[PDB]
Amino acid sequence: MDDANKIRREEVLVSMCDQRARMLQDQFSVSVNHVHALAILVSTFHYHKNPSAIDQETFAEYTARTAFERPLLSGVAYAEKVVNFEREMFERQHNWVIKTMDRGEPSPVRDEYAPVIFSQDSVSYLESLDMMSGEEDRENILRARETGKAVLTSPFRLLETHHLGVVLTFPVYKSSLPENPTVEERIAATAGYLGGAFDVESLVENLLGQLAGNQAIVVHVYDITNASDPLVMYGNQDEEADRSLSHESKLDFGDPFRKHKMICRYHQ
Amino acid sequence: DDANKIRREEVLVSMCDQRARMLQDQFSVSVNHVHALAILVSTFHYHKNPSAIDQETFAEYTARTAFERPLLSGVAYAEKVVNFEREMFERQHNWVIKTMDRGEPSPVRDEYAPVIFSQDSVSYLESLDMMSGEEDRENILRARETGKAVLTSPFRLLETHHLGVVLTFPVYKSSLPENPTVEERIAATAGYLGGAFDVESLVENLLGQLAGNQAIVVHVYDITNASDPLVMYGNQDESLSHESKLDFGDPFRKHKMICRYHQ
Ligand SMILES: C[C@@H](CO)CCNc1ncnc2nc[nH]c12
Ligand SMILES: C[C@@H](CO)CCNc1ncnc2nc[nH]c12
Repeated sequence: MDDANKIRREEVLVSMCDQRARMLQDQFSVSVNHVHALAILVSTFHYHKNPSAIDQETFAEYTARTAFERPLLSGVAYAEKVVNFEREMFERQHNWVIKTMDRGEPSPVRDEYAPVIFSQDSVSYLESLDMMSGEEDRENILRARETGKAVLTSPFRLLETHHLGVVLTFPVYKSSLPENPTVEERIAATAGYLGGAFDVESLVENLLGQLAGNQAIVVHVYDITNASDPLVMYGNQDEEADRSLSHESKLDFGDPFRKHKMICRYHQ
Repeated sequence: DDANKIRREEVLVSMCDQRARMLQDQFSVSVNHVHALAILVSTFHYHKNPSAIDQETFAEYTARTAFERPLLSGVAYAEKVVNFEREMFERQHNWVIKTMDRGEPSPVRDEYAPVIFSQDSVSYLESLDMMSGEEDRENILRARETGKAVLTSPFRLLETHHLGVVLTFPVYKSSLPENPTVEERIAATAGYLGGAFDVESLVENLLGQLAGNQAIVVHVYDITNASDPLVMYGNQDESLSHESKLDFGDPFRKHKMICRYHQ
């Protein structure tokens, strides 16, 4: 009840929330950095090396053995850019058809596609799926290749698991990319897309659930890219929580196109 | 005195702790990225047959990922070569295994750790037997016997003579058993992936540009032997200090940061 004890109660909330935000941000940053390395791996060992050192078996092995490097990711995969003019050739070479993500059916005719050719076994169900056949993934692919940098989706329910998460995508370019490229040049030089699923629902719960004092606190994370349309990224927004006091902790997941925040309250 | 003294202490603690965290974190990021490179050499050079990694490819990949390893001046891969294999090895590589101190052809040794892949920043390592330097040799043995990353004491690095510490990870053959004994680890050793933490230059770059640097004296000590602390960073000087914690990830070594005001 005490007013002095209430001041310390807020102090503890601030400290607990800020620490959890720092942990989330750092672990995401670590994962993004190692995804960047994998993009460079595909460029160096698949494209530049004659012949390629990377087949599906090799990609699976290397990503499984390095899974610890990418803590908030459920899996990574590499999608190759395929223009329609090339599709029949691509399918014949690979001995499979490009499929849609919603039903795993043969893709209808599209101007281009992003079929997954390499996958971590944890996301093996992505193999042959056109990652341009989901809207979140399509928008990410385009912004990745146009900006040259890592990009994040809005929160959505991921394939197979239906877990609420976000996808991270990095562009991979051909050696023909000019120095100081225009966006038009980036697009022309695009080889493909190295992506990873941040399974927020499962893996952030796992992270937070092991911390001392977790039962005392309610943690929510929001995508606030659009001020007037905040989107839940993590948490049950409306569970029994202490309505009188909250704290907002800063989060920066590294994509200037997106904005995020964490909000913590006590249970009772 | 006196309220101002309290504030002065609180500033020192904050300054020192922040510098310590920054250094530990950058070290940790580098170690993790070096572990990934050890895994890459294993996957591409040993698990694939024929090998699908070479000097050109290693140099390209390490150059492009240099940003991932902030306190490291360079990385290289040294392969385990036992004496009976030396003739075949030298014929395959078209060069002789050389000593670190003079670059002379190595006298006969039971085994050697010649650098076969190198980042171009440490190109001078190529063909050098990393067992011909005592700090590197001890590191190599402990890396292979423990199965984990290891650090040297502070010592002066090749070429630059900068004071630094070497990080080594073991790379094993697929014949390594599960829950191996140390004898099994040695027998299954393929090589050693290492790099030099150039403390003198790169930690100075990290800490020296920070606001308030002119007001404090910062040291980092290797305190593995409490009775013989060894300077890793700072001057050779021997009231109000503060000790900030550091953990660079090798249980065999211990370190600490000490900060003091000038006056
Ligand atoms: C391979 C890359 C290409 O940028 C996207 C990964 N995208 C995804 N990865 C895993 N699960 C998903 N569920 C929906 N999208 C997903
Ligand atoms: C390739 C690895 C094998 O453990 C050692 C790196 N060791 C070193 N790397 C760079 N400079 C050095 N100066 C002295 N030793 C050095």
